[PDB]
Amino acid sequence: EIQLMHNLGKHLNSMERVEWLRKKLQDVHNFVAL
Repeated sequence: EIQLMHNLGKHLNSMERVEWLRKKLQDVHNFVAL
C-alpha cells in the first residue's frame, strides 16, 4: 500500500491536517452544520 508520509491527512495536506485534527474533536458533536 502507500505508507511513507508523517501526518499527511489522507484527503488533505500537513497544513490542513493540523486544523483537520482540531475539527476532529470539535465536529464529533456537530459544528453548527446540518
